[PDB]
Amino acid sequence: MNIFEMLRIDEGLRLKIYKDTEGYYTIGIGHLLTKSPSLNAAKSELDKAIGRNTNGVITKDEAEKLFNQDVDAAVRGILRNAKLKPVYDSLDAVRRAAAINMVFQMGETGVAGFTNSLRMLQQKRWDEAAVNLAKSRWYNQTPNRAKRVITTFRTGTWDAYKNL
Ligand SMILES: Fc1c(F)c(F)c(F)c(F)c1F
Ligand SMILES: [Cl-]
Repeated sequence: MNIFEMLRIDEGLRLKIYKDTEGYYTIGIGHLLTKSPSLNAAKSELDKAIGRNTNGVITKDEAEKLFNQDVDAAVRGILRNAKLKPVYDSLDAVRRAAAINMVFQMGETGVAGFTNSLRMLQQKRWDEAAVNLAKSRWYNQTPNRAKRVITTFRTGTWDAYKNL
């Protein structure tokens, strides 16, 4: 297991424009297109992302290409964020994947309220961190995925992704 296989499980793969858990137009492996309610606006973003006139449908190769870029961009974002870099640097590689997972799903604006969780993770207070992480809109709206990500932070293992 690694961040790519992990996010592939959590995000799935769909080759036509679909709406994510929040109702936003998305494609491929959790590639958010736009928060706009306009499908035409989504299609435009898709064409710009892929570099061709797609009309809402992409190939598996194209989806994986966007996916690699999105994972790369999430990591690069963490490393450029003063509030996230120290915690991320303090973690082992399995828990780093869990961190990248959260940023991929909610962005850096989404993780701004996790200040206390982040402190507990940097302190390696894994059970306490896990309890704090669950006290969130994130956990309530996507409990099954949050539980997997939280178990990864708690244990530093891939146990929550075995069987899947
Ligand atoms: F970068 C992050 C981390 F290193 C974390 F450990 C974490 F919980 C987050 F939500 C992050 F965005
Ligand atoms: Cl479509």
